[PDB]
Amino acid sequence: LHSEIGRLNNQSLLWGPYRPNIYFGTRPRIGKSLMTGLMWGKIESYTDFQHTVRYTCEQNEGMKGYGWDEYDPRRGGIQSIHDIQNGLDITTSFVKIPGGAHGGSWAARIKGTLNDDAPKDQKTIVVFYVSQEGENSELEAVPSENEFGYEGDVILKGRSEALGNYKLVVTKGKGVIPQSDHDLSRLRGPGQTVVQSLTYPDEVLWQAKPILFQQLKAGIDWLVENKYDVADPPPPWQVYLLANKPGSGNVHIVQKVFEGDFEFDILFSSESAGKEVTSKDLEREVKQATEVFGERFARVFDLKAPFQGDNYKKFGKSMFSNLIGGIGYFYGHSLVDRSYAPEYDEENEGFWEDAAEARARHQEALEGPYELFTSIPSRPFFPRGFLWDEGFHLLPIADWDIDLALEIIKSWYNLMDEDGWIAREQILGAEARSKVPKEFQTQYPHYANPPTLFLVLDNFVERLRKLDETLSTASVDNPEVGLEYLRRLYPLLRRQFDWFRKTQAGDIKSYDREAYSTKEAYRWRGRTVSHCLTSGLDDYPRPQPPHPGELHVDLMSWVGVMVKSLISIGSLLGATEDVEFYTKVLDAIEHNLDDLHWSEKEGCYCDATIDEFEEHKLVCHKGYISLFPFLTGLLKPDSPKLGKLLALIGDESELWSPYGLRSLSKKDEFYGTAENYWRSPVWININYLAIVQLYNIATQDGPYKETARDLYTRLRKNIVETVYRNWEETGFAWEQYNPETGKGQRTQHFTGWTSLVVKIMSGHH
Ligand SMILES: OC[C@@H]1[C@@H](O)[C@H](O)[C@@H](O)CN1Cc1ccc(CNc2ccc(N3CCOCC3)cc2)cc1
Ligand SMILES: *[C@@H]1O[C@H](CO)[C@@H](O)[C@H](O)[C@H]1NC(C)=O
Repeated sequence: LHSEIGRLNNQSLLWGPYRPNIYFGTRPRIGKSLMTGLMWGKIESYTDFQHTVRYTCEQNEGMKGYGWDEYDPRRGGIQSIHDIQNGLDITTSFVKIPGGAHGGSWAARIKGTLNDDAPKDQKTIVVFYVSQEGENSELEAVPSENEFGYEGDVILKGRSEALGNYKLVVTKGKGVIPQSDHDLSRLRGPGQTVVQSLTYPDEVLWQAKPILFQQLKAGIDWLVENKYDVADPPPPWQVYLLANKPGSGNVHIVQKVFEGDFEFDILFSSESAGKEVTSKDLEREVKQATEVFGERFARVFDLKAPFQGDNYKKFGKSMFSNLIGGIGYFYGHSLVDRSYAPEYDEENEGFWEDAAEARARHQEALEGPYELFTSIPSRPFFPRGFLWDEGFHLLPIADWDIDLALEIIKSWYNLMDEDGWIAREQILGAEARSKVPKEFQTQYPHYANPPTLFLVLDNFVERLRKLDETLSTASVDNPEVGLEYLRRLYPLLRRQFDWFRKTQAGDIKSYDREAYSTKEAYRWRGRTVSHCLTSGLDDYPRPQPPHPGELHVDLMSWVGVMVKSLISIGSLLGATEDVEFYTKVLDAIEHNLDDLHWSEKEGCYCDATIDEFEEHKLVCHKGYISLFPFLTGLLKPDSPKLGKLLALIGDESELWSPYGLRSLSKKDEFYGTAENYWRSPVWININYLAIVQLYNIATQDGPYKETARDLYTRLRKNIVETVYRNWEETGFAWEQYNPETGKGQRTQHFTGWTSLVVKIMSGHH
């Protein structure tokens, strides 16, 4: 019944619009398979289309906004695109129809409406691009009856091992088709839907824009060669209409031109299922999925006061659909340095110059191929899996579909190498590499990242203790199933735990350092003079200079998080020998956190280093780092230290802004310095941890109950309203928020952990 729930899950989630890197496209969860993609662009001139065409997501003044209004990866959803440059408000409805043996069917409607600014007679080129990889697979455009292209629907017939037989139909659609009176129409038609079937080597099929353009260019070249010139040129839109040449191949370009508003449908029908999908099916299934989304939201994301209002409901729906709608399937090679150069051991003073020398050797090679099913921080900027990010992405996702969240966890944990390492950044394939500068591509086996994924596991454990509907919760409703999942994953958790202790170990025994345990001390590998990327807080101030004797209180607290999870799960599995080891370790971290990181002078936790005279010095920078033992739920509710941190959290002269907790205190000397990335701005993921922990303390007998309750109340209010106001004004979730103005800044479309705001509003932790 485990293999059984897993098969149903496979079959449920197989198809989706799993390529978040482009405005609209589909692929299944198979590395080499069938993929689709949308492109559109107005054409006003002979040279304009190349600049107007849209394919991959970006964010600039050209594009007012875009994102999912509703989305469930099991059912589908609706996306809105507001394109200023192209004068177009576009809608992409995508829906899945279960049935057959090949992971169901699906269908999409593309609607375009000219906005009030656009010339009512705008010409907009639309393209649907279809590709197939695999050695023993086939795809054919059925030719049209008419000479120059299609009056009606385009039908592609295809077969593959993974998909069996299928047909994919691009319908004729509603909208005016411009007609050309030029001579050229004697050879190219007056204007009509056209199909070009091509073949390239598989590994380049992803490069839709160049492949399209190569075809467009050959078309213009043809015109020049056949004496169609400036003496009397065809209309631009006719110049960019491809000559119709359907056939078979691994690429199929379907192209339409519309004047004014337009719409058309894609109907993918698995032959494995019953009758083929129809447009009338698309309409029904879309309507029904909306109703299902509606019900589920109100049940799973019941917004509590003061956010019960519809305005906040719309807000929550937008933040949630954009987070979950970013889910993607990625496939390909990673770039990894597998040298394990000794300089990465970072055992010297000046180690950053050593590690740069080993990097300068360029031993990194491609390896894999790998696959990952994951949500993502940002469609336009960061369309790929980030390890500690996903920790936050999955917390609301888990509420919505726990079976979904566990798939994504499973997916992430399957990338782990024999040592226990998962690269913090998953760049899989040439496609995924295209949106990443060479400098950032290479992964390093010594670089960790917060194990925020254990948080989600924690929530599942607590839920496990206490057909699309059924599937979504099968892993808590069937305890046998839950446990079996944990049994299989547990080895990997423990592996990773040990990997932290082998690779991220701090140096006690070699200095003047007394403390309750000889074992417990952690230091992030990977740090440079001004950064510690691996920690998540890229430019939070750390001991200067960086130094092999550093200890990092955030890292130690993360290890804390892991052991608490390991206790819970080991118990559930009865790994008794294990659960005793964990208990001794937890005990030691609790003590060592105090002995090695607590500053009575300053009233908070601190990183450590070793002095010029080789003695242990605390280095205190009051901000997120300083709160870590508390954010990670390690502190006893009656602790004087907890209470001292509540003073810090609440104190407006340090971290308490009207808009949330500042990453760094106004008092610190690094406040608003350098890039000011984690050096003042409000970050929603770290605020979320605080809000959750405050609520913990508030809902328990203890000396800090009523202080916590008040901070909770205000922080929840502050964070939500800041994100909401910004959403209202700008349409976007932002990466961080400005503590002085409340303005969102850095990156847009960050959903992304900002979306955590949905869970914050719904409350009752
Ligand atoms: O959310 C992810 C991550 C969190 O894990 C961290 O905690 C947080 O501190 C930072 N974030 C975000 C993050 C920030 C920087 C990088 C690398 N720089 C980089 C520079 C330019 C591009 N471009 C892509 C398209 O446009 C032109 C070029 C892309 C990347 C990666 C992620
Ligand atoms: C889905 O099923 C196929 C065939 O049974 C299998 O190759 C694949 O591993 C499954 N996908 C995963 C692991 O998500």
